[PDB]
Formats: sequence, structure tokens, C-alpha cells
Amino acid sequence: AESLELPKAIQDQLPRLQQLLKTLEEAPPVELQLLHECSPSQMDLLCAQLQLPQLSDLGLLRLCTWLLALSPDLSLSNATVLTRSLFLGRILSLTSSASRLLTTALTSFAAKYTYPVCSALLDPVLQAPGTGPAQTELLCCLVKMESLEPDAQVLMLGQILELPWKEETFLVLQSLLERQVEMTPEKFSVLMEKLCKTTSMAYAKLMLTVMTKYQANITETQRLGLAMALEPNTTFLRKSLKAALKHLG
Repeated sequence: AESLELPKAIQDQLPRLQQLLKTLEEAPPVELQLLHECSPSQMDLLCAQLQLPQLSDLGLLRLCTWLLALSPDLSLSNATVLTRSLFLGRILSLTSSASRLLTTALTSFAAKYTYPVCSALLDPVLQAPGTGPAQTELLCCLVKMESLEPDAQVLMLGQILELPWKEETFLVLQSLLERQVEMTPEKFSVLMEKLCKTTSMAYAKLMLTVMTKYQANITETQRLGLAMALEPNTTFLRKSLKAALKHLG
């Protein structure tokens, strides 16, 4: 309805692409190489017309294998678009842990496109209503990947801090913070402000990780802020948190 046009070669080769995808459900052909004709907006349109969200798990894994062999590499933004089209709907639809094939497809694609996969799925997954352990376990796994390099971890931390904070975010953030990711004092200030401003075990563990792994960054005002956030007897991990707090004094 928005009338964006696919690149000429793509419009022309489109039944061939639909053909190839069907075979995957039954080394990449040059037709897949045509993905490079697309801007990311065109890639989004193309993915929808290919009906990528509707591939079987097997078709998905096979297509990911082909995508991983593409040379040159997909650009950051094109890889971001493809990731969402390939995986977002499937992940959001989970009511149980991801199948072996889904997990294999996602992790092998992320092993190469680590930052693009993580940045592509983090926001929409966390911002979706009713996101649960089946969704957060995959996000936790992504952010723990050894191939998510130190600078990409810094970038993901910045992205997580900008999200509204609820239990699912606490889990993913704690997983990333366990890796000892560096933060500018400005980012650390945001983290502390949100932390100091609760009933869950996930919030307790997040708090504990921050107080123990980032002790060197905690200012006296932040310490007092933590002190206030801890007073009540309703909180989880009271004893460990009090101990961690006393250590900062």
C-alpha cells in the first residue's frame, strides 16, 4: 500500500526466489546473492513477499546455512531486517522452549551476525506483551555468546538501558552485566538511577550483580540510593544485598 518498489532485478527474479525457498522445505545459488540489491526498507518488503516468517523449522535452518555462506557479508541493517523477518514472529509465538532446529538456526546465524541478531531482537522481544522465560532464555543466550565482542556488549547495554524496565529486562540485563561490560559514568548513572527507583528475584540478582561486580563505579550518592531501595523486609536476597551494601561502605 506504501508503494515501495523492490529493485528491478529482484522483481524479475522473485518467482525464482520463491521457487528456491520451496526446495529448501523439500552453497547458495547466485539468486540469494541478489539480496545485496536491496536497501533495508526493500529487504523488509522482500522478506514479507517471500513469506519468510512462514518457513518450516527445517526450511529456516537450511536458509540460515545459505545466508551464512553469502559473500560479501550482509550489511548490519540488512542483517537486522532479515533477523526480525526470520526469527521475531517465531520467538514471540513460543509457549514452550524453542525447538532444536529453531535454536540451531538462531545460534548459528548469530554466531556470524552477532551484534545484528542481538540488536534486532532485543527491543521488540522485550517490548512485546506477555514475554516469558521461553523468550527471555533465548535473549539471555544471545547476549552470553562468546562471539558478542566487548564493544558490541557495550552497544547492547546502552540499548537495554533505554528500554522501560520490567522483570524480563532484569534477566537479560543481569546476563549481560555478568560479563563485566564496561560503561561510561553517564551510562552507569542511568543504570543506578533506574535501579534505585522490586518484588522479584530477578531484580534482587540484578542488584546483587551490580553491587558486587561494579563496586568500583558506585558513588556515595548511588550507595545511599541503594541503601534506601533495600530498607523493607519484603525484598529478596536481603542478607546478601545487605552484605554487598556494607562492603561498599
